[PDB]
Amino acid sequence: KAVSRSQRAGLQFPVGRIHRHLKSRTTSHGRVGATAAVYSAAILEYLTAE
DNA sequence: CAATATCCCGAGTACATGCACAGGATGTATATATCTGACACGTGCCTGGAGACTAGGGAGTAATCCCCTTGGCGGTTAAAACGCGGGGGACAGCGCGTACGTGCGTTTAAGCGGTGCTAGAGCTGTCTACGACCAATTGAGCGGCCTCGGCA
Repeated sequence: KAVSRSQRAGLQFPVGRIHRHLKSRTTSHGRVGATAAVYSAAILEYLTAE
């Protein structure tokens, strides 16, 4: 049974659709997995203010 | 006080939305990977501190009238409201582009070795530009000479 990384952060937003998005805006180099979990929850958190 | 207007409440009104569904593409999951760069280690520099002194500036004041500020000004239209015109609004279809799929083959990235371009070197080695001073010019205001208009 697969989990989802959204549940391990505790977030409603898609932590793995981000990551794949960031990996397309990246010079020629990679992106840490712990970036998607404070990339998200600093896009959610504008929702629930907007 | 009268009148035009905004506010408010209930009937009646399409479809919008939230949902359930099939299913597909991608997020996950595991194993592997090197290498980014974390971390650790000194190197050596400037950021900072700390003093003595002049001279530039800053702060202060004084005098004052410029400029702002105000009132009162006189003059003409945006607004008000109406009449009044045409124009923005709601349906029928064509086919052309856009998309999308196919197979189109151009070029880049990579790893190769060779080598010359550039960017840190100098006291380079000066000498443009940087003060320093002099000289010219114009303009403005103040005396001074000289015709004429209003008054004895």
